[PDB]
Amino acid sequence: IPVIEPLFTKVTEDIPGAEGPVFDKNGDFYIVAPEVEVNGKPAGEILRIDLKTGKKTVICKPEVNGYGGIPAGCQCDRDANQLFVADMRLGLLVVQTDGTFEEIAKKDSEGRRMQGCNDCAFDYEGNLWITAPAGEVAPADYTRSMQEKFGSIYCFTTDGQMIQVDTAFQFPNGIAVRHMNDGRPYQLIVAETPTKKLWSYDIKGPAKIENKKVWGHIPGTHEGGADGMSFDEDNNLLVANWGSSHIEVFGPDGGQPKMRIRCPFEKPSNLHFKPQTKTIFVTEHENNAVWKFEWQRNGKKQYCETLKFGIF
Ligand SMILES: [Ca+2]
Repeated sequence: IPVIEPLFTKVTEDIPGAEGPVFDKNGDFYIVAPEVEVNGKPAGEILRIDLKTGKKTVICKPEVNGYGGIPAGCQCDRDANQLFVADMRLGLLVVQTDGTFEEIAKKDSEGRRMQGCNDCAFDYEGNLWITAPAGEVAPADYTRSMQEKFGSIYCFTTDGQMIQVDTAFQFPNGIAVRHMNDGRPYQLIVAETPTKKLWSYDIKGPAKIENKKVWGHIPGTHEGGADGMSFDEDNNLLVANWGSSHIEVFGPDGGQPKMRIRCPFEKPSNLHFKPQTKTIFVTEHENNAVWKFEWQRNGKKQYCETLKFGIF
């Protein structure tokens, strides 16, 4: 597999478990720090980063009834400039730019306790596909599916239903939606970290997935595996392979990577493009830091960049 070695430029530093890089509708940049702890208990944070200086501001340090969050993944909404945050203790949060937030679900659409979440992806229809590798949300004792198969997948729909759509993953992690050229969502990709697999499903409709398949194979036998993922504008899927020192690049058909990107650190965790550029922001857990590098082409547009009242 061909490997490329682009220049990585430092963006910011000292962010425990740096994760969830995201741009909002105004171009501001945010990161989550899931692994910040106070007195050994979760006290994770959502940060805004000034791209010009690298300075960090904590906008939200979410807690519900004294249970601190482990915010781990983020996407920006389209119709309002607000962040949807996957939290390993609190489930799914919606966080405003002013730092206020709401916890969306204690239970799912069937009344089962919600599980703690790690990453999420909006499709262009506005449905939010979410990985849930933790066990039950606070106040339940914290557990996660690194060793046993109890991780789940949800779809939080436009009509506000939190629907469990699959179960029994060993640490479902990154997630992404593939769209037809006309914008129709049609494939969901889910990383399963320790098994070194990417799984696919056909998206038949909102919260309707079928044809579960082992879509992609992640190199290496290190502890870790696929963490976050992002599509480029040609539907290549770039996947942080935590523990391998590389980001893998899969072509549209999956299988084995067609290219790797060597990083100057062992533990890439997540990645996100700056809108309308080739610049990918990458979080990593060797140094607990954020970097950027130039890819070969622009990113796939996220839902927040599309227009509700568009014509074309
Ligand atoms: Ca993750």
